[PDB]
Amino acid sequence: SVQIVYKPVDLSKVTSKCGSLGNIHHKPGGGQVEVKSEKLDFKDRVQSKIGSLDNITHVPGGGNKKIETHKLTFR
Amino acid sequence: SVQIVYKPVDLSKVTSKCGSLGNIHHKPGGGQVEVKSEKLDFKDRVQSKIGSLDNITHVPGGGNKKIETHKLTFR
Amino acid sequence: SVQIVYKPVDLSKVTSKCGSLGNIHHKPGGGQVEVKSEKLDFKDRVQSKIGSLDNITHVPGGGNKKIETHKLTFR
Amino acid sequence: SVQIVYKPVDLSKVTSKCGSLGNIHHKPGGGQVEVKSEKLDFKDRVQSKIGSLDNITHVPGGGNKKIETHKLTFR
Amino acid sequence: SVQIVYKPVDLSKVTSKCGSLGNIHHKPGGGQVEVKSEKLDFKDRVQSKIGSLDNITHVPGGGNKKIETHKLTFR
Amino acid sequence: SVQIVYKPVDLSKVTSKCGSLGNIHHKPGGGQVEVKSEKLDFKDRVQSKIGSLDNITHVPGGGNKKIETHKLTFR
Ligand SMILES: Nc1c(F)ccc2cnc(-n3ccc4ccncc43)cc12
Ligand SMILES: Nc1c(F)ccc2cnc(-n3ccc4ccncc43)cc12
Ligand SMILES: Nc1c(F)ccc2cnc(-n3ccc4ccncc43)cc12
Ligand SMILES: Nc1c(F)ccc2cnc(-n3ccc4ccncc43)cc12
Ligand SMILES: Nc1c(F)ccc2cnc(-n3ccc4ccncc43)cc12
Ligand SMILES: Nc1c(F)ccc2cnc(-n3ccc4ccncc43)cc12
Repeated sequence: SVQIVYKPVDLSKVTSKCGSLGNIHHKPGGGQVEVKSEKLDFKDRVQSKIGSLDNITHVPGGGNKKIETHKLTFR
Repeated sequence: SVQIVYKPVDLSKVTSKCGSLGNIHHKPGGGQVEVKSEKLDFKDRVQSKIGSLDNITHVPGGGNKKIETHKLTFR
Repeated sequence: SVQIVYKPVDLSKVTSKCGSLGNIHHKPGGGQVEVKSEKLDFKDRVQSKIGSLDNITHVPGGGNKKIETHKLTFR
Repeated sequence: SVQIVYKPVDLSKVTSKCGSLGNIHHKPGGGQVEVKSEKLDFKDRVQSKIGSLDNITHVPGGGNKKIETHKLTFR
Repeated sequence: SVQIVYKPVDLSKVTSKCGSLGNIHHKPGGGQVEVKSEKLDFKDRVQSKIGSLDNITHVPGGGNKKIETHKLTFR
Repeated sequence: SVQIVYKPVDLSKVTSKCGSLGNIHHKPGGGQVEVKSEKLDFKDRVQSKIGSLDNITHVPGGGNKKIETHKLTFR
């Protein structure tokens, strides 16, 4: 006989407080990018960037993350 | 005989407070990008960027994330 | 005999408060992009960008995310 | 009695030969300029440029110059 | 009694030959410029540039110069 | 008695020959400039540049110069 009981209990807090958030300046001075390739072959589950001059300002008021995997395998 | 009981309990909080959010300046000075290729072959589940000059200002008032995966496999 | 009971309980909060959100300036100074290719072959589930000069201002008042996957497989 | 005999002689050549002139690429990636002032006071014979993002391609087939000043002053 | 005789003789050559002129690439990656002032006072014979991001391609087939002054002063 | 005889003689050559001129690449990677001032006072015969991010490609097929001052003063 097999009995499997899977009862995780989660009471977690992920939390932040900020009084104020601001006066943020992102002022990048350009630039130059060159890429040479011949053949690209991309297959299962690829994340790729080639030849980029990207500027990102990311200012979340919270920006909190919780990541949670439950896996049960029986054979 | 097999009994499998799967009862995860989740009371999670992902939370934030901000009193004010602002005064954000994103002012990029241009730039230059060149890419050369001959052949691109992309198959299953490819995320790709080639030859980009992208500017992003992302300012969510919260921007909080919960990611929660439940997998039960019986063979 | 097999009994499988799958009863996840979820009371999750994903939440945010912002008193004010604003005074955001996105002012990009142009730029230049060149891409050369000969052949593009894209098959299942491809997300692709080629030769881009994109400006994005994304300011959600919340922008909170919950992603929740339940998979039960019986073979 | 005073005699002034001002007789300059000039058989100068300013000259060029070019067999072919070309394949010229001027390809600038943008940029960003900011100038702050409160007061400008410009008087006689002022040449001024303030806050400029200027692109010039100048390709004369000759572009040769002769500058020649003659000045006789008597008091 | 005074005699002034002023007879410069000029047979000068300023000269060039080029068989071909070309394949010139001017390709600048942007940039960022900021200038702060309060008061500018410019008087006689001022040549001025303030806050500039200038790109120049100058390709004269000759571009030869002769500059020449002939001053006679009698008091 | 005064006799002043001014007879300069000039037979000179300034000269160049080039078989071919080319394959020139000027490719600058941007950059950043900040200047702070309060008062500028400019008077007779001033040549000035303040806060610049300038790119110059200068390719004369000749580019030869002759500068020539003749001056005579009498009292
Ligand atoms: N999620 C993505 C794709 F689907 C494809 C290409 C990517 C390239 N880059 C990032 N990336 C994230 C954070 C970071 C920081 C610095 N550089 C790069 C970064 C994420 C990608
Ligand atoms: N979600 C996406 C696609 F479907 C295809 C291409 C992508 C390229 N890039 C990102 N990416 C995310 C964050 C980050 C940060 C820096 N660079 C790159 C980034 C995401 C992509
Ligand atoms: N969802 C998409 C498509 F269906 C196809 C192409 C894409 C390229 N890019 C992004 N992307 C997202 C975030 C980010 C950040 C930076 N660069 C790139 C990004 C998303 C894409
Ligand atoms: N002739 C002019 C005016 F009447 C007033 C302003 C000027 C500003 N600049 C130039 N100038 C010439 C060549 C060069 C090269 C680089 N930067 C600047 C230049 C000339 C002007
Ligand atoms: N002729 C002019 C004006 F009437 C007023 C401003 C000027 C600023 N600059 C130049 N200039 C010439 C050659 C060079 C090279 C580099 N930087 C600057 C230059 C010339 C000017
Ligand atoms: N002719 C000019 C003006 F009337 C006013 C400003 C100037 C600033 N700069 C130059 N200049 C020439 C050659 C060089 C090389 C490097 N830097 C600077 C240069 C020339 C000017």
